[PDB]
Amino acid sequence: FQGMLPRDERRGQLLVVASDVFVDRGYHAAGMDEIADRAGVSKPVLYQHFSSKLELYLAVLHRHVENLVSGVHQALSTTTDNRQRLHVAVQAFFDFIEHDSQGYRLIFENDFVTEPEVAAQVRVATESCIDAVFALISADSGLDPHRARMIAVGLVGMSVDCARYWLDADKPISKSDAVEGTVQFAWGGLSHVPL
Amino acid sequence: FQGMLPRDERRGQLLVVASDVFVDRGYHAAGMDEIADRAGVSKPVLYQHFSSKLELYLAVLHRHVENLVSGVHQALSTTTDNRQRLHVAVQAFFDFIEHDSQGYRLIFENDFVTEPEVAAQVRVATESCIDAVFALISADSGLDPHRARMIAVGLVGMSVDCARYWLDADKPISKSDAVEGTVQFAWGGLSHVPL
Ligand SMILES: [Cl-]
Ligand SMILES: [Cl-]
Ligand SMILES: [Cl-]
Ligand SMILES: [Cl-]
Repeated sequence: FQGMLPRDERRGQLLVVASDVFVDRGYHAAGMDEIADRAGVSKPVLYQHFSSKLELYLAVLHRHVENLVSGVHQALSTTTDNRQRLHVAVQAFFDFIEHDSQGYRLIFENDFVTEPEVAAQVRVATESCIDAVFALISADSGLDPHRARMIAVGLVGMSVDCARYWLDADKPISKSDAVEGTVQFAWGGLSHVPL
Repeated sequence: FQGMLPRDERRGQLLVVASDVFVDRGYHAAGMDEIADRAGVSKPVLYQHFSSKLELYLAVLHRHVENLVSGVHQALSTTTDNRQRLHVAVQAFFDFIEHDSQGYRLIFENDFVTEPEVAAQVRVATESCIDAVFALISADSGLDPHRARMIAVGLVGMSVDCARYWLDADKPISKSDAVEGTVQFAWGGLSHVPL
């Protein structure tokens, strides 16, 4: 099947450059001329790969979303020892936001409100993570769907909030401490906070 | 002291009417003429109490914020048995969002972005709840300030997220079940979800 054929190496390089420009300028100020300039490709070659600035922006957003979502899903498939996969998944999330700073900004601090499809892509990806957690909670607990879904939302939201606090506070503790603190709270709740 | 003198009964009635109009119309479409009309007061009497539509909007927002924030603080002073005050506080929050629907919309679904002071009033009130939780976690645990603050953000955020999910899903379970589910997850974490 053609979906297994080698990835377009030039496409990947163009997305990295486009991500730099979109994050630096914002969507409206960013231009295909600057992206072509910085990619070292002619503007017609850039247009052969991406017929519009919007298609390129959505491709950049998707590359960052897929990086995070695949990392979270892969974490959840490592083990069915829930305490352990909770750490692998929270770790994957902190690893993403620390490593892929442009991705963090594009997903969690998106200001391109003029295009509803951008906010929708963020919601559908967020819902993919909540759905993955909901599927595990439903399967591994006696909670009925309504209760499992509320806890899945609480768990994902609590995780996002701890991480955003840590990153927005300029990393006041190590990433390993921030991940472990978030995991211990998610697993044991207030009842297991050190006394 | 003059701060203990009786409340202005007409002021309170005007705020209830103003809240109806602001929620129904949005800030920009709302007018002092409609508020005066519905309050059964003359427009000069309305202006004797509130010199501008913005002052009236901020007074409406504050009345709703104070309702929630005082309810949360009072819940936290009822008992130092943390498992119990966690329920009293989460209950106070669900009671507010269910009873004070206009307050829920004005605080959690605010669309008046043209006035930065509106978003700031919501943030400073949110921070008052996080600060109250942080003060308890710091005092009742061995967590240092950075770790206590991250957990306080996670706890408040998780609570807001469970409640917003419940309300946005048209209350698929009873408020008592939604409160208890949120409290049990906050207290015991994933480790104590029914098996
Ligand atoms: Cl490709
Ligand atoms: Cl960046
Ligand atoms: Cl008064
Ligand atoms: Cl309402």
